[PDB]
Amino acid sequence: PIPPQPHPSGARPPQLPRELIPRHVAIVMDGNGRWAKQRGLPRTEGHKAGESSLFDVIEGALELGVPYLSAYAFSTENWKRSPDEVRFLMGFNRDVIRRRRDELHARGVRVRWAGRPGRLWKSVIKELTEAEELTKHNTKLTLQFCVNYGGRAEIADAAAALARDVAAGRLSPNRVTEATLARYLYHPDIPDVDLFIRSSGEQRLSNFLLWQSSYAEFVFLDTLWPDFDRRHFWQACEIYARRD
Amino acid sequence: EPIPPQPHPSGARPPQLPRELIPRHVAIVMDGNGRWAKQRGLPRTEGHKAGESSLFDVIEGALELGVPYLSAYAFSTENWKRSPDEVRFLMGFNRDVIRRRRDELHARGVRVRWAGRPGRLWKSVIKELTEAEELTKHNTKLTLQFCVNYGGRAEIADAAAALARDVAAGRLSPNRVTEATLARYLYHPDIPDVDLFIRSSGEQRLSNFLLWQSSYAEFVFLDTLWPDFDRRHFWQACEIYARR
Repeated sequence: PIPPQPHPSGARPPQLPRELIPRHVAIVMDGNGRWAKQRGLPRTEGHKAGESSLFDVIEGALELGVPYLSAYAFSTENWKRSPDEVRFLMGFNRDVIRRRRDELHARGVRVRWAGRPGRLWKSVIKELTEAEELTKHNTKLTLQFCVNYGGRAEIADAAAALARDVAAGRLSPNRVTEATLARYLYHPDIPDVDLFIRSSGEQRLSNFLLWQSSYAEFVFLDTLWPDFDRRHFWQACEIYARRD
Repeated sequence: EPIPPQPHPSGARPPQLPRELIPRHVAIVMDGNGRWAKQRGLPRTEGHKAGESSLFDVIEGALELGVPYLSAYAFSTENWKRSPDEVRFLMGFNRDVIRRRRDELHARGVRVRWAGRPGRLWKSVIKELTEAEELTKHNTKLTLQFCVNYGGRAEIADAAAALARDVAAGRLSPNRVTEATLARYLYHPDIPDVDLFIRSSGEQRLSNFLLWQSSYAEFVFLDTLWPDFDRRHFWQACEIYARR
């Protein structure tokens, strides 16, 4: 695997005991809009900046040795936004995956798409699907790239799939437990969230890896997502460690 | 005709908030009983005893302000941090509290709903909870979801299990399983989403409480240890919620 490029600031990963480094970090990447309003830029420029944020945080995860990183790329809540914002976000998240696919393959990043095909463009589904196939043998970092995703939707899809196995006689209805339902999540081999980072001031789960975040530590930072990089990730990991 | 709540000794009055900004459902984790006892050189069990007065004062605060739904995490099934003796005490205690307070609650128009599993709960605990439910079942001023032997994942798994029984019996199609379907099989489907999730102590976690229902909830993390917590802290949390 090609090593991560270090930060322009020359900041280095904190020396933490391996036992206190979170195995799975989840990030809600919010404030792309708010950031643009504050700098008199259009909302689209916030999202553009957010691309570099994610890719820096991925470097931070590789440097520190965090093996699972989940990113809330496109929430089903986005369907409530304007047609023009949704058109931009589809085209953007597609173009980001197409542009950065090869960089991720090289650094040993396994891309897992979590979410529903639903009303996504077929071009978005295609890029995500291909990125999954290309990277499916990598093991250095798993990026759970959550596109058209909701935590309730994932649990409902798990219950639906469980229900099909019950109907077909493959599973008894009296053997339906937490562990049973967990087997039917989108990516059951991905473990629980240890650290849930919410970039901005808004102190909410927002329907993200709901089942998986039940016992997670929450870290609420003030940094809008376009100003977020590996140093804010590292700070959140340090806060996590000090909580032991 | 419900008897009104007793006002606070301090003579503190509920904040004047627009009805639209008062949370419909508040969920509370009651943390710091142990720490509070340690500070006063008392055994951990005395903190829990003190917490009773905290819960009852917060209920008065909910009635004064007009919050119709209040959920309390009285007893988690996963007491993995606690000693066998403290767990044994907490089963008996939550039973004794519901016995001692059911009539006060009946009088103030509080409907008690038990959320949790009969599981390994003593028959005596189930009895007191069940009788409190029956006594109060026509009240409507406040719903107290008293969560005893409860976990968020357990409730979702039990929902999926009940859904699975209906599928096995041919009462329900497995391709008709959606968020709304699964939500009908929760312990109390008529109790709405959590608007405000209050965690009394510094520990910033869901701790597996009303997981499905807290998907879009606002989290408010206070510093107050639970025995020092009363309607004024509840009201502060509702003010923080409104100012959002």
